[PDB]
Amino acid sequence: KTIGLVISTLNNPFFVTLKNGAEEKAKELGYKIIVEDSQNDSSKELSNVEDLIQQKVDVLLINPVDSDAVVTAIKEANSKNIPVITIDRSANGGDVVCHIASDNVKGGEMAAEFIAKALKGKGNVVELEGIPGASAARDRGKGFDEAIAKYPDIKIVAKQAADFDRSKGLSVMENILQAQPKIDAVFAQNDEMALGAIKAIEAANRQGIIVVGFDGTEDALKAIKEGKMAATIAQQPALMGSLGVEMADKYLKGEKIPNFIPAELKLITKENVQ
Ligand SMILES: O[C@@H]1[C@H](O)[C@H](O)CO[C@H]1O
Repeated sequence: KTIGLVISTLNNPFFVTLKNGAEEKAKELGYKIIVEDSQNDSSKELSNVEDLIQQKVDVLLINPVDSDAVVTAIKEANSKNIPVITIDRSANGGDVVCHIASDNVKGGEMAAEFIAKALKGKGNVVELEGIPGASAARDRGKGFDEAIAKYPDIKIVAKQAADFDRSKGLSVMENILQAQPKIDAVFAQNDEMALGAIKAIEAANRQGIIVVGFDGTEDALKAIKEGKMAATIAQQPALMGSLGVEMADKYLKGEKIPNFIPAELKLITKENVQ
């Protein structure tokens, strides 16, 4: 028996960890696993899924590139009676037997609360959004807005997408720095964007700025120890991958499973890094 793992991109350390979590548990339970990289492209994702259907995989674990666009691939999986579990990001359609992810609205709230307290409830905040087609991104923005709105002297002065990517985080932060001489904090919706923003800030010789990421990647934790990043909202990618395989196993054994499993989040600062 064989599991198909379709991941949005392997250019993000977060997803490399998720991949490794799935692989470790698959060995443990005696499953083969085929991991395929969608390269943030819904077309590559569909071709990846079709390859896996043709290899006769017994279950499909998918981390969608886009909430709507993924439904075609899921509905092809459905037609061939291959069970689908979504991981980290939700699908807006098709039959999905389980979804495993963080409470990303709560994660955005956590980031906002930290920033608002750290800034004594006053200042200019920049938000670097992730891929808009990812539930994770949308949810973090919603939670962040909901929490920061309670602090009227905090103004979100720029809100721009940087596609969960380090390079785009740099370039976007460059532009924002040029357009905004007063920035007191930055929330990036993932660590890769946060690291890119840091590079832009250090390049511009800005001081000065409390940078908060999302994920708890090794590079982020190192940035925090070095004092380049103030905090991150740590996720459990390896556990998400592990649970995905676990629930696949149970489902394949004829057992009913919950249809949603939340993965816990933890705020990480210098005080508790590591
Ligand atoms: O949860 C994940 C991670 O934050 C990753 O860095 C980007 O994609 C999101 O869905």
